[PDB]
Amino acid sequence: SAYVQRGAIITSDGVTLAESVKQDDGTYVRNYPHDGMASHTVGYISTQYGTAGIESSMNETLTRSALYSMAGINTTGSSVVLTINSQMQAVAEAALQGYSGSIVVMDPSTGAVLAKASSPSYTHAELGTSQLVDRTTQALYSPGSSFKTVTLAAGIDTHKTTLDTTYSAPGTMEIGGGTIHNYANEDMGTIPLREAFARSSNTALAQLGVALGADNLVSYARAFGYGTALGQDFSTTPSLMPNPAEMTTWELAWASCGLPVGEHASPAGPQTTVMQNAVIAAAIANGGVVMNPYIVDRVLSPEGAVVSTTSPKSLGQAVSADTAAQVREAMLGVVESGTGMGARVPGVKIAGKTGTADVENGNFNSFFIGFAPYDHPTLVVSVVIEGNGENVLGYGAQVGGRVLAQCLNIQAL
Repeated sequence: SAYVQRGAIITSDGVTLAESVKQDDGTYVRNYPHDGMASHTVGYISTQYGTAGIESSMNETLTRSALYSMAGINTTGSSVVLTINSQMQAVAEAALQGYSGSIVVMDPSTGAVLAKASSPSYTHAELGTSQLVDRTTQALYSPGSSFKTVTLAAGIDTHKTTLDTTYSAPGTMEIGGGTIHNYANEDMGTIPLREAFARSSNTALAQLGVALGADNLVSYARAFGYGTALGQDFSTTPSLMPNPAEMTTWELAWASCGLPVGEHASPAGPQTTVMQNAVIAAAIANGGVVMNPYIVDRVLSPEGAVVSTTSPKSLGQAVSADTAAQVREAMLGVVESGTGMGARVPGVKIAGKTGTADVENGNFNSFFIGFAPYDHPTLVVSVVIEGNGENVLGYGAQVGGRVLAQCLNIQAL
């Protein structure tokens, strides 16, 4: 079983990330060129460290029986070609230098994952002696205000509000017996929803969440993927919402701003992955149709023939096409005139939603989900930049825009 060659793992643009090399001993050593590129996605099988990535999820595939001397002769492993593009991957990894967190770039029409990066990373060379967490798919975060994309989508789709409906947006407001507050306790007066969303007012969006109710908020979150182990061919931990029946009015108000404050048997929520955030942006960019993301394009036989091809698959329609257009327009506002201006790229219309989530000890995380170009989107990005001690306000947006622009150009060629 070690005299049988393992198939390769290869990017869509033909860059080999994992090979098996025959010894004169007879056995095969696993080799990792460009060691350190997409480590978490490529993965490993380690007694000490466990199993991860494609090496495990596609183990079966990458794989006279009484004669060990003949094991090499018949079997050889079929290879795996990923949807990952090595140049978009490099872009994402460079944008994370110096930060913990993660980036996903995806095609919104199919769910294909074009880049997937987590930091800190590791090399396979180091395994042979935090970094091991895959922060794209296997870490949960409070999404903070990036989850307002779901609140807004739900509000519009149930026909409880429109972008031009006005809301009071005071610095502080009592809801369900607790206080909600805007950033800096900024009183914004009465403003249209599109502006409350662009400026990320908690007090406005909280009122929308309360107007929706717990059943609707959870229901729409689930229709975007919450509760589902996203990925046709990779493992993602599901994003979580509470049991609506257990939620309070104050809890609902904060949940609808992306802050899990609940105390009950079921999980507090929302708690999201970065991958789930990309799936939401994708669904909005793709007329409301949610795609199940996937990272394997196809399988090749040892001789080079296509054994199989992944088909894109939908997880359903989370909001109508009309609703998605309204959400996309609101997202454009975020970047043109609101909290997302740091994601602007001269020459291209970029849309999205930011967030900032305070996690303990003065740590905060900066989020961005977005897509480009605005009119016929072909890319989506999801980012988290972890602050831990450092203030990283707006960093998700700056990283998001930067990644989208460079990836658009690679797309161009």
